[PDB]
Amino acid sequence: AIAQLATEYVFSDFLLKEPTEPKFKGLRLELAVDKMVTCIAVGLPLLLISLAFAQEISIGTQISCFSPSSFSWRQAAFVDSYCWAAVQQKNSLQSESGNLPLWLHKFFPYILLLFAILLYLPPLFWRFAAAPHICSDLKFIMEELDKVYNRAIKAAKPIVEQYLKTKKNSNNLIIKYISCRLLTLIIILLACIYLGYYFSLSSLSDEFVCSIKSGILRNDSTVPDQFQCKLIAVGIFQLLSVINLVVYVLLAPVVVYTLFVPFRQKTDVLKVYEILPTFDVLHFKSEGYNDLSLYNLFLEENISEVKSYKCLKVLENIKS
Amino acid sequence: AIAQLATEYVFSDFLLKEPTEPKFKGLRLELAVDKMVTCIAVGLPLLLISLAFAQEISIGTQISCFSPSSFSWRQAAFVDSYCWAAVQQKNSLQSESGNLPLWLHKFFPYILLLFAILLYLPPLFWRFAAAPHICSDLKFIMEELDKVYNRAIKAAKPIVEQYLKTKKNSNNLIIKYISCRLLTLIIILLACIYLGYYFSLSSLSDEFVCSIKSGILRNDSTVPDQFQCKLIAVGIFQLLSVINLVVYVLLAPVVVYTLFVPFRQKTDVLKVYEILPTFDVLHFKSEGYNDLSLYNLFLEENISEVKSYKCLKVLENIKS
Amino acid sequence: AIAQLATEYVFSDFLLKEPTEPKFKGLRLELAVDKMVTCIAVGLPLLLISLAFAQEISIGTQISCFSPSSFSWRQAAFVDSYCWAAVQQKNSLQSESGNLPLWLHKFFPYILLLFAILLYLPPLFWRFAAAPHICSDLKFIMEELDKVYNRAIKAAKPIVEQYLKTKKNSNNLIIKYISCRLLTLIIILLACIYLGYYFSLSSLSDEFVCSIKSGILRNDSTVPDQFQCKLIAVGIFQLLSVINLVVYVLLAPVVVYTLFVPFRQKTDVLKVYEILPTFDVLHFKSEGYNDLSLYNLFLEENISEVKSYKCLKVLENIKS
Amino acid sequence: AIAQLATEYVFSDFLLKEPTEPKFKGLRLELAVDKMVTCIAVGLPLLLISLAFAQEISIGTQISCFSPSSFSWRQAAFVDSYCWAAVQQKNSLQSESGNLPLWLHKFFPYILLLFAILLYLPPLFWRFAAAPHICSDLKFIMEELDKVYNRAIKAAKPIVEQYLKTKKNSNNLIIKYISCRLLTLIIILLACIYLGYYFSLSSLSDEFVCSIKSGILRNDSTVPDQFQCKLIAVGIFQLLSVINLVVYVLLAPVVVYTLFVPFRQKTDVLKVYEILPTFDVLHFKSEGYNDLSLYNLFLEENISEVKSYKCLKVLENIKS
Repeated sequence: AIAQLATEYVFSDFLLKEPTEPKFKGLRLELAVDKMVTCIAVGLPLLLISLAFAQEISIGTQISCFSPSSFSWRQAAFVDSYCWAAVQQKNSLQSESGNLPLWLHKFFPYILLLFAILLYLPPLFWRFAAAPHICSDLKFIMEELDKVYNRAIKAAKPIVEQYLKTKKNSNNLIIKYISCRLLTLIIILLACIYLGYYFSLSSLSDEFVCSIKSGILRNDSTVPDQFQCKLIAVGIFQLLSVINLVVYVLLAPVVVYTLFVPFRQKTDVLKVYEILPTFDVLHFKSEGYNDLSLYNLFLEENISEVKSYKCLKVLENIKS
Repeated sequence: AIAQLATEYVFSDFLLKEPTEPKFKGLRLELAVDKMVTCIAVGLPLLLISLAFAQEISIGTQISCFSPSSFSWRQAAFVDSYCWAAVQQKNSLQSESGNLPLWLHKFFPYILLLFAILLYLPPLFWRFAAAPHICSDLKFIMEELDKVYNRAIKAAKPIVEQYLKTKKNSNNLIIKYISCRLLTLIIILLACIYLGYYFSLSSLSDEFVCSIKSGILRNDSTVPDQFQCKLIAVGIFQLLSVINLVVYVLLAPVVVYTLFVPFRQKTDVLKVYEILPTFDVLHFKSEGYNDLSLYNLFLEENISEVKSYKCLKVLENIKS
Repeated sequence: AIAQLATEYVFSDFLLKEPTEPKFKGLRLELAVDKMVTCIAVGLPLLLISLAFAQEISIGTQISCFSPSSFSWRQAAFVDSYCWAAVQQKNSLQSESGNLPLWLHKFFPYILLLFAILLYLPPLFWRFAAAPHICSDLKFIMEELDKVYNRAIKAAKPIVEQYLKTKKNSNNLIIKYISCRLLTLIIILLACIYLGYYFSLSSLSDEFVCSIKSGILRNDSTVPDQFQCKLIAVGIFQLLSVINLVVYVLLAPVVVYTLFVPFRQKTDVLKVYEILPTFDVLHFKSEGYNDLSLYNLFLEENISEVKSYKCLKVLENIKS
Repeated sequence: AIAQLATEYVFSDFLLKEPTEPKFKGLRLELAVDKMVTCIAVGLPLLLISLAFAQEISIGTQISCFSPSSFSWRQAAFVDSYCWAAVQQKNSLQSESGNLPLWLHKFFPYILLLFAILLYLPPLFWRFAAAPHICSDLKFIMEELDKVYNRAIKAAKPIVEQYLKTKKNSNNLIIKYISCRLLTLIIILLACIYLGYYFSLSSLSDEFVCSIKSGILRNDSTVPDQFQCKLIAVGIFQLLSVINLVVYVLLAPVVVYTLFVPFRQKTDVLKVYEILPTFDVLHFKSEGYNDLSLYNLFLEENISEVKSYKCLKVLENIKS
């Protein structure tokens, strides 16, 4: 049913579930904005595929041909199913809108799944090529900050700074993040163009002329030379196409904004720890397209997990 | 079946289940009134979608056309399924109530799901944009109160007050909560208007004239020029529409009352802790549209979880 | 199948399962008599909905119309399904028992689910508006009694009394319990009246006259002007209606007895603890409609859970 | 399938599973003979309901009417399904065996489920009205015996007796057990009588005369005045009825023997503990219809669970 399909792809952690794996220590290796874009760009095409051909919205089969009244049921069943297979054969289907529009109508669910998988590949590549490096690095910095905070409490009663300085002049990981977003934006635009073209097709194009004339039936003057067939699940296609087109148009600026890594990050995420006597070093140097920008974005995204940071955040917020 | 569908969306934690996630410490980041509104505004449209087209209430298919007796089964099957697809084509369906009412009848389950997802978006946005900030902040205040209470017991045998004062002059989080409720109210009103319009449609409008006359059949004087078709699952639509309309009308004041954040909160939630010698500070300053109002509402909502508060509540309640 | 549906709603904890939630400490916040009433008032309507339209008891579809022998299968399928949709259209169905009885027959499963959900709302409201307050309060009194008993053992080798005195003059929670039972009784009576009216309908009323005469078919003298249709799953409806009517009649006095909160409670539930030297205070003052009556009923319901009470119960029972 | 249905209700803990609930401490609150009677009296009617209408044993639908050859498929489908609904209408079905036998044949699965639920009610009442009292009491006596045994070992290197004496003169719980068995026996006898009457019905009674003559068809001389219909799934009914009848006849003496509570119990279950110097008191006084008899039966049923009893049992068994 439509409602329970909606519960499967929406209202539940379809792919936004936390990585319940005993190697990440409960961390998240994809940002909230990236997770939202991936879930929407994947969940929607799969949801529309399910909704287009679900029950309670579609009657009968996909295609139906008007066979003559003298045909039996099996002869008409042959005609209907022949013309469904007689879409990829040029010497047939004398349609008034060309051969391409009928190709898209037959394989529209396949095309929706095609770029749904393509959109999911960069997130999958990021989780298997760069995410473990982020998890390994973040698992050390967070522990190091806890040790510094504990030592500061002992004192009251800069290895990370050197590490971050080294990572500034090594753009090995930021380029991978930029590329993954860039391919995701490109595939979204390609899907945006295709849906716009599909929605622009004339509605009076699903129907086409058909003829069972090949071999034996060719020299048998007992069947009509032209059959009227119609691809029925097409009006639903042109309704979900524009819905997916609108969402992708709205989602494209989000990916474009995500591309500007240095703009998103702020250069005071670790400024909270500069008041500790043990630290006593500057944690901010500059900005730009470098791995440090990616680390700051990742750190800021899940910095509240450690208990030490929140206590420092409260202490430095009392400035009234 | 209807009963087990009811068990799926009602009588169980469809979306009101606690966030069993190892990052919230068992806290709840959405209030009881907000959770109830979200569950009803989402569960009901999905329940009505399932009930409208479930078995044991619907016979046959969605549409049926009265083909002439001279037509075969496959010809009549073509006619019935053609006219189902011949609803989005203007040069057909000479209905007596216009083109729009047949559009709504065909895609009524789609429209119900459309604003069901739209109503769920603000709760989803709140849980991924502002809920972690609430969880991070509440996890520190509750621990701080426990430490103060433990220190008070040691003494017998104001960092939070400064923190709350700072949060009064920063309306960064309350505006997000107000906006999320405002969009939820707007979508409810939009759904309220649409259901009222749909229920106001004349019942003698699902049936429409149909004609298979396009291309080959156009110059073939063998089929009747007018077919009588009927959208059958329409009377059920106009029954669940008014049911959803009534609930949304009843649910609208709840969202309106939820909008008035300062009115809902009380300015003595932390007054219980003012008797401790270590605290010895005022926890109440004033009211208004500020983050402090949201924090007080969130704190009061789940203040009984900590064991320290209940003991203080019992101690201060003995005033007879 | 009927048997496995019975196992789903009966013979298992459909909604009487314990609240396996890490916030109640294994306590029960609804009494045995209230749980039994809620389970019966909810399980039975859902069971009857499943049994009425399950397989092995129903043949074919819900409605069948006697089409003339000259009609094809699809024409007869149109007639049967048209008249099923032609029940909510006044200018048709010239029945001999009126328009209302056919409305109830078509939507009888919907009506059964309607008050099944309505009956479940007060228990749901009680579990989300007053149950956490009971759990928070009972979790403190039971711990306090254990501490008093432990102190008494130390002595051998009245904060609660003051708390209960304060709760006597605050009828904030008992009114909510009285209201929830009152609405449950009202909905039961409303369901009792409806089932009695439905069972009183003449059995010779499911069948009705039908006519496919609207638009094109109106000026086409080829189809009969009157069709004989019958709502078939009606005799089963009038059998389960009286079964649900009998149970609700038997269940109504149970809710009425549950309303009398002061009568149910006994004023010696905490009298067992009065022998301890540390307690040495009276735990019983009077009765009436107050929160103390509700607390005593809740305490007595699950007082054997604590190990201290049972030992005191055995000690004070040796009076032969 | 039949085999997997058998695995569902037989060969598995359908309702004999242990109460996996964190409030019983692994104890069993229903005796082996009572559990066996409840499982058989419930599992068998549900098994027969599944087997009667399962696939691979039934062909087609429940009822079939011999329509004239001039009728179309839909007309014959109307006739077959009308007469299935035309069983609860007196002015029809001129059967040669009366109106009652056709009522039972149509609703035989409903009647099997009716007393299947009725038989399960006393066990359900016992588990929610008297079982927690037994669990609370048995959880204290067993712990007390362990403490006495531990103290006896310390001595080598009568609170329960007083408690049992008090429970002799309080028949508050035994009457509930006697009543539950008595209603179970009565319902078994009522089911025994009904099955005997149903099996005694003549096999030449499922078939009956039918007539679609009401309203429009009444003054239409085109259809035959008498249709021959047959309730087909009736011979299977009279086979499972006698099978259930035989089992209930065999099961009735077991319930009758279970009624004699004092006869079943033995007055030396706690005699094993009389050799301990700390105990040094008599644990046996007399017999009769009292709560002590029920406690002894419950204690003897699960006395081997405690490790102390088995060691005493071995020690006192060395008398050769």
